[PDB]
Amino acid sequence: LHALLRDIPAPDAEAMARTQQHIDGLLKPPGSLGRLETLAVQLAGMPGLNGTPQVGEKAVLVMCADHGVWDEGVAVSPKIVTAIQAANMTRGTTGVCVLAAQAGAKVHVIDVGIDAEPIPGVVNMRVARGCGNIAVGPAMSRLQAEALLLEVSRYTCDLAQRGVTLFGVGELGMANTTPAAAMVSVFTGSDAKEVVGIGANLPPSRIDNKVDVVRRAIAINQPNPRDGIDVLSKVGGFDLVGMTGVMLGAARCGLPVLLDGFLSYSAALAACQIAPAVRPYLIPSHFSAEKGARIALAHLSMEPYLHMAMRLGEGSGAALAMPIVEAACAMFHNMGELAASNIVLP
Amino acid sequence: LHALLRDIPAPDAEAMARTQQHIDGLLKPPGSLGRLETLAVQLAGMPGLNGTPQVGEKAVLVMCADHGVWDEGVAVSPKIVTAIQAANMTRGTTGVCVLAAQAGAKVHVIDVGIDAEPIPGVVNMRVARGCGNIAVGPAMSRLQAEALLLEVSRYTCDLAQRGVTLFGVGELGMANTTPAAAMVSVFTGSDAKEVVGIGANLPPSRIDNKVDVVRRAIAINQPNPRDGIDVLSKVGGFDLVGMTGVMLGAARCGLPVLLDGFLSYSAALAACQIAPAVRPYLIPSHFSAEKGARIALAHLSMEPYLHMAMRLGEGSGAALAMPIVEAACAMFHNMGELAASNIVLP
Repeated sequence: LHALLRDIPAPDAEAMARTQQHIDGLLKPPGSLGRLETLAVQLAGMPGLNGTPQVGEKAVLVMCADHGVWDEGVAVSPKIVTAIQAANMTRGTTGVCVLAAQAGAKVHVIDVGIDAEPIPGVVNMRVARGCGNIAVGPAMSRLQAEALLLEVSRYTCDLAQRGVTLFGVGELGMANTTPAAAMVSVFTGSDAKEVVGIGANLPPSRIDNKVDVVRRAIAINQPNPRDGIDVLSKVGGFDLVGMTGVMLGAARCGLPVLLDGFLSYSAALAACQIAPAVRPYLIPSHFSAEKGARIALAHLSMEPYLHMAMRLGEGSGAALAMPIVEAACAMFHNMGELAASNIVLP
Repeated sequence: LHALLRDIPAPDAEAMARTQQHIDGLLKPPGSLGRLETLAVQLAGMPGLNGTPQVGEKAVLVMCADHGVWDEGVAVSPKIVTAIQAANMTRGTTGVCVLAAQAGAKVHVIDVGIDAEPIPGVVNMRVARGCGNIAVGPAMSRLQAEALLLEVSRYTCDLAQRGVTLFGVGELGMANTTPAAAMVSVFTGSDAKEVVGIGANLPPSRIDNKVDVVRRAIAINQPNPRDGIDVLSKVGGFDLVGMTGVMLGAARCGLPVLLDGFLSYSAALAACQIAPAVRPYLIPSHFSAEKGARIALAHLSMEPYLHMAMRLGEGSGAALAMPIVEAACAMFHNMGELAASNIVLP
């Protein structure tokens, strides 16, 4: 695992410089395509992309798991929905499934700790039948976190070996907005009141309890903000762990990963804390309608492309942004050049 | 023309209600897909869509024209670029061409007043070889504006007869950000300093002059803000006129139109002023990096989906948003239902 972290490649500045120069010469006023240009330059610097902005196969990895904190009354969704939805993921009827199909991406469903019988068709990496209730103790042991990071990281890289060049990360786990908030609070030093949202339609009355729960989780566990694995194990979840592992894996493989919403931002904070080298590989998708989204994003110094007020999760925002990534490549490769038209701008 | 305006259909509330109910029953927490849901309901109400959110063929109409105000030193792009780029549009090497191809849309290049010889392959609807210099007089006559509105409107509707269900609007005209600013100023009652931007890399020094030019245009012409055709003819341009006509045409045909950037916002203000019935047919794409974008958007009560800092024009933002529209349809039609999974939420 230290190997893994050690071996994360730095972005290729030489390739980025060549990209920039090429973009500047395209049939348009310099810088006129804004973020589309910066995105393209960003991709060019990713080693697994072969020095140019390109997209081969696409995949969306959905990490599924149950949480002990569900028993604290922090979620209105029945616990069994996790298992139900995971199965549905296998039949392509879910939100991320529909959107991925639209983007031509494949969905990979990974069970990292669903509290139910194994589901056929689902990739099995289950740690346990749901994680520990963070309100009264840790979600899991440090070793459990590390092993899962390793396992997912590897799985991720292995996909690269098969032509995947663009990853999307998502989750499925009733009550997961709670551990996500705790993590955010810990990493950004924000008070729980500021980052705790309604999640999946939690009634406004019930909020107070959710906040109390987050505080207790923190008080009781005393997670060390400077130690991302510490935080993940104590106040995170298997799903959060898995998302972080996708991020570490893609980075090691020198490939880009599209974030999703709030849950994904939480995982990204952890990943960046664990390995700053991860950052340049992350690409935001949308601006989640969850309350603590702004803070989390500010800490990541990220500005999403899409404003859709989405809050479904599952990797749906990630899928929706894929076309944007392809757009930047198309632009890079298919537009004509100023010079060829004899167009001279000051 | 009064006929045209008379016959704009109101949205189908019955279809919208049915849409909403269907969306609410999909495999997700109600309202969790946010703007994607509202967009779908919006499309459902459009009469030319046959009571459901759907996308058949897509087209991007690019209105090209030159402006007399160019001589006022308000643009660094050589005047001939309009003619050059219009030709390039025929070869698919431009920004909108590349992005439309990515979205599977077809680009229609329309010459409404380029100051050059006719360009083969370009739809010819030229009013004149460039419009009048708004700094010292009107851009054109009222009759010229009305005829062009009529002509473009018709062309637009005629495309519907051929399977097009989604339009995109764009422009091409060196110096056009000037008349766009004047219009915005007039319609929103904003001071020129507030809505005048750098356009295509205008040097910051040169701004002052641009502002002066906008003011003079207004002082001299005295456009009537309550009369959109008045404004367009006096301080607009052939390209602006044409964009407005696309909007009126799509609305009459009961079909959706995706806006582009600043220039398009200007045209939309005019269209809404001329026929409020047009509004419900408009769909924003992105949030233009032009200075007066926020004001213009506020007046349209529109919040774009895409934050890309784009400012190229040509209908590039419109093309980029097409996939979003398709996403809302996909969601509507392809997701499974809560009931079918026995999922019950409070």
